[PDB]
Amino acid sequence: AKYMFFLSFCFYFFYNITLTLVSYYRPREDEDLPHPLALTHKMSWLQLLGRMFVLIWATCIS
Amino acid sequence: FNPKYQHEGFYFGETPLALAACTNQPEIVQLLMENEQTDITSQDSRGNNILHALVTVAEDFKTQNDFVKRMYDMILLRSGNWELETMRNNDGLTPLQLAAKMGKAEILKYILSREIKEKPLRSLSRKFTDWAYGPVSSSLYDLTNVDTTTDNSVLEIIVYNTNIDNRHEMLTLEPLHTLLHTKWKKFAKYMFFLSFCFYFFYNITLTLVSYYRPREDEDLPHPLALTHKMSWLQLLGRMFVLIWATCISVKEGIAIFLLRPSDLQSILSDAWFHFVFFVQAVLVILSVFLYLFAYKEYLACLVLAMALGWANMLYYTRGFQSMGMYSVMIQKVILHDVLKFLFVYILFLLGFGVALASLIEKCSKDKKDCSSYGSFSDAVLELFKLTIGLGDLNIQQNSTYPILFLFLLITYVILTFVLLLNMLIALMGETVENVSKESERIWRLQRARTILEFEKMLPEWLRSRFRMGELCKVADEDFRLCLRINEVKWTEWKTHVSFLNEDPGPIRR
Amino acid sequence: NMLYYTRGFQSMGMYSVMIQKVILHDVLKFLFVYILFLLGFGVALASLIEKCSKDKKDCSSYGSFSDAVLELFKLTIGLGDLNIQQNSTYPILFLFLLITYVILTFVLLLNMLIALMGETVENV
Amino acid sequence: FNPKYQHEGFYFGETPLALAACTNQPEIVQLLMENEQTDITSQDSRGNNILHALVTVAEDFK
Ligand code: NA
Ligand code: NA
Repeated sequence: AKYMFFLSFCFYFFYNITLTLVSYYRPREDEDLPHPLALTHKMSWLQLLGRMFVLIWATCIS
Repeated sequence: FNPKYQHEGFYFGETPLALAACTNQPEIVQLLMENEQTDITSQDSRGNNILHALVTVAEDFKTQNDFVKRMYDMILLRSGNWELETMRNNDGLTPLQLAAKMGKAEILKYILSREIKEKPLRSLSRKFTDWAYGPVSSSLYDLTNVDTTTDNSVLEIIVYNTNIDNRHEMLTLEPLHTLLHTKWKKFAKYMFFLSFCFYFFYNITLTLVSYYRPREDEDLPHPLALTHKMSWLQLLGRMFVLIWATCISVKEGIAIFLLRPSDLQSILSDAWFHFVFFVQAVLVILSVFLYLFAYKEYLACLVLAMALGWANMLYYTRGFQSMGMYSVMIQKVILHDVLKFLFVYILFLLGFGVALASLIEKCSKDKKDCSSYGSFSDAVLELFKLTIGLGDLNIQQNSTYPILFLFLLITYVILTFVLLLNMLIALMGETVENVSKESERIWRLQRARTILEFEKMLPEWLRSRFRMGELCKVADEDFRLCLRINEVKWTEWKTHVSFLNEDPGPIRR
Repeated sequence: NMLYYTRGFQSMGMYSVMIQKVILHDVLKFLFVYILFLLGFGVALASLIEKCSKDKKDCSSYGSFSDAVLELFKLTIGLGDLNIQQNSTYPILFLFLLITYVILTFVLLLNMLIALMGETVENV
Repeated sequence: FNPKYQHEGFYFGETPLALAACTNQPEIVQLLMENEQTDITSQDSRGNNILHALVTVAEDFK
């Protein structure tokens, strides 16, 4: 339970960072379109790794 | 005899004579001492006699009936000579050493006195009464393996040893206390002041050569200046500073080559000074490589050693009576009490900081937001200027609620101005009054860290004597084992039998 | 020295001795530490920014090493002006290096004196 | 009677009547008070009687 507690902190402190980081990928660039969802149009990776992480780790924690 | 005594752990010394005394069985010990076949001298797999393993279990005074002191007294006063007591086992040390190295507090009080009132075996005592002349007795401890005159004595092993939580009570004992008081008195007070005199004058000359208006150009002047200019005192600094950076690096560079407990349990006694003295000396002599091809960090790296040359200047406070007591009431605090602050204050710094930044960050926030620098990290830097009394207040809005946001700033104010600042105050209401009436003992250790260091620094013939040589204890032939003198006090009078001289105070004639 | 005639009122002079035992050897444990960090961190923060036209036309205006020392004590008390610039070193990193001086003598050396009075004055 | 009592220091008042009482020996004091030859008035090198030097050593209650 020392180990199972550390991973619960590891999965959660890494959760709060990815919440903060998707609000600061300079994510305005427009009037106000960008939700950090971004499953729709753009080119590259790592814009999709957050929402499969954050929405699920908000789902299971609820 | 397995360590981690949860794994059973009963090193009593593996002989039937030993656990007779180790199990507090007094009548069976006298039963064993009557047989001619009984040996005491015989050693162990570790090489131990009955005296070694009897030292290894006392642990306390509370969880002990004070019998281990008695069984030590029973085993020598029934039989034994100094060959039974000066035996070294597999590790090379006296059983007197082992009471210090294992850290037994209570038994080492008894080894140093061990007064013998009876007549036939008064030779093996470690304490004598010279003269009485009323209630003013004069103490005399034996001091044959105790002071640093031989290799690996008890005083060297009581200071340079970790893994003992009971060191600061140990040096209160009488052959250690007044002797270490004496050795600081006659020269180590003077040798400490000159180490501060040579070092506080060092930090000034570091600072002064940076402010002989030494720019006058684009940026040429290193304070080396051994090349062209006219007059004196531009050269007296570099022959001083570079040498007193050289010798202070070699001295600490070998003094770091002794310590295996580098940082585990080495909170403040050895880590934070012999490291920092070495790092400050490295960064000063690093400027020689910076003057080689004029690397652009020639000054910014140099000025870091300046303040950290004044930061480790705090070490020489240890040696003034209560000034070092203040120096240990901070040094026990500055590691693990701002740690309880900084691992909480940052957790609210970036905590509330993300909410206050994104609420106002949409548009031309403040002072023409087209070229002026400002971001998330700007509101973080404005947040700490809110804590300290800088407190500027130029603040605007785009599409959210302005004075409601200014009220949401107050949510951060109510923590860490009345709450997290002051739980640290409430933490010091209990911790420092535990350090007070106990800092007197643990700072005395930090004095002892220096005194034996000056002993190792001076390999002369030691004209400074610090003992009384060849004074007789008692024999008809043995007039040896150089000695010590202290004084004692009042009541429980008795008819003082064993004296040594015709009641003098000073020397006769 | 008008404070001397406080001795003679019942507990007012009791306050007058709980300061007079303190004002000699308890600011001494402060001032022989606070100055040792005042000039201590003060030499690092001055030379890092002192190369060029630092602030407000550096051709005739008075300002030197001792200016950054006087700005340092105005940082302790709530005066706290913040006009600050750079030439060739790291600006906001230097402003973060100012905070290194802040964490002492606002939460630490101010409050060890409080922890000193938690034991000394209840002895007085 | 040297100051700095580490240097032995036993100013009991240098008379045989004095250290009878200074050494907490009560029966020997009454033994000395019976003799007609016993003087109490006689002073010292410092000029002290039995009462002076008896004051000089109490130091405490503990
Ligand atoms: Na305050
Ligand atoms: Na308090």
